[PDB]
Amino acid sequence: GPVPSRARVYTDVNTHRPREYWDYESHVVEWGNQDDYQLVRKLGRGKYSEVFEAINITNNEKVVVKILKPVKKKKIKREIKILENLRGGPNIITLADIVKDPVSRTPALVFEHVNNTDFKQLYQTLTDYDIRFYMYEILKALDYCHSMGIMHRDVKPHNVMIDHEHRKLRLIDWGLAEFYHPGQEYNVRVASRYFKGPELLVDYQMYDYSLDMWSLGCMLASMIFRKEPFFHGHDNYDQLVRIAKVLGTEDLYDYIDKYNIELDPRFNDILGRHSRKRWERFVHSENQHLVSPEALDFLDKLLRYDHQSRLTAREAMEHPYFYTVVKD
Ligand SMILES: Cc1cc(O)c2c(c1)C(=O)c1cc(O)cc(O)c1C2=O
Repeated sequence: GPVPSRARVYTDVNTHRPREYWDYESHVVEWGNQDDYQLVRKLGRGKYSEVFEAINITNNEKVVVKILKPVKKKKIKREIKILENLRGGPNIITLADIVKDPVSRTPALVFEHVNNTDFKQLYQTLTDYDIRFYMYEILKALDYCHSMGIMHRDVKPHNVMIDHEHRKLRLIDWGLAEFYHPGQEYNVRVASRYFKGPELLVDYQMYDYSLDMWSLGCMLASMIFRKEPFFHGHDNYDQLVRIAKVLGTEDLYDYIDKYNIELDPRFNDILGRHSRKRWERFVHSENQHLVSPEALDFLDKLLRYDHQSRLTAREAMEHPYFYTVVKD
């Protein structure tokens, strides 16, 4: 059966912690007062929640209220415990309160207000500098959560809220996030298609923080090449094909061979044989101002099949691509 894997960083951060930290099932929700929040405008609805702009009438402050759909008790407390564990971390959305919505009969999570513009709204028109700036901002969030024993598992532009006026970013929607426990098998049905890492797509369950670094790489590629999304699969199978047309099939074989796993036989008729491409082939007159050798080397080091060989968040922050970004 499959060869086991472990994160190369923050491997044992949870094993050491008190039960209370990661055992979200035992978490006791502290409830605030639902009457403090008045919904103003519905902003979105997803599989797991409806999202509102609201106002907190105890301070007159705008907030964002997320009213959870019924799903699995356990998922609610997981997201809650994660948010409280991460609260105050860099670029992590701040859970301000948790109230019981009297209509839905479910928890409503109250977040700090963020401008109603996701990253996908502007990330195809940022300058080279701004891409590097915002990527470093994302990396701060991801190294923070990974250092706290947590993988986001749904990194994508919709989950990065950007207030470009204020050059401020928050990583949101922690409802798929999970505690990393060495040796634990996880559900591969996480992340959105275009951002799923190869480990998800080959059903390798013993994955870790590095899943998020694949997702980040897909964001990077789509920004610097101005191609949204960068790996544009029609489904989860073609999604792997799309990656193999860039990263080549021999390295895909080397990856699954290293972990002693087998592709779905469904790939026999669709995968073909593909050489690894040089990143230069995605450069053209319209995106060349966004591409530099550093950008390409950084991207190359994120988009690796072998989740063990991807830059970690902290390594990525060390990369020369960020030398041009002014650090606070
Ligand atoms: C259209 C839209 C606008 C938003 O401001 C948010 C969201 C969606 C959203 O899904 C969201 C999820 C979350 O877990 C925290 C948030 O602050 C949010 C949001 O803030």
